[PDB]
Amino acid sequence: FSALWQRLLTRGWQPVEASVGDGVILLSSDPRRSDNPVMIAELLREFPQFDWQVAVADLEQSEAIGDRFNVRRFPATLVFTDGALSGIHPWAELLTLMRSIVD
Repeated sequence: FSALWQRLLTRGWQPVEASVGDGVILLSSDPRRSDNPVMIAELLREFPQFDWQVAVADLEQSEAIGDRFNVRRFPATLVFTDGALSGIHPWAELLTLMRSIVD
């Protein structure tokens, strides 16, 4: 997770504790079970409409930021357009889910 965390920050994505505009939040679970970034990166790319911002939560703050949004499965991603994807999904599935949230 240490390597993953640094890779997410090296992307410029901002960290958020249990504390907006057009942005998405990535919640992580212990890597010993990490591919969510690239896919999300791809998703946003396929949706040029918003100037999506991205924020990430470490292991603890992902626990907290999850119940609040009733997220029981990880990796998960919260979509805010101006103020939720959860679990593992093949590229195809993910897109339809994000396509539903947007429209």
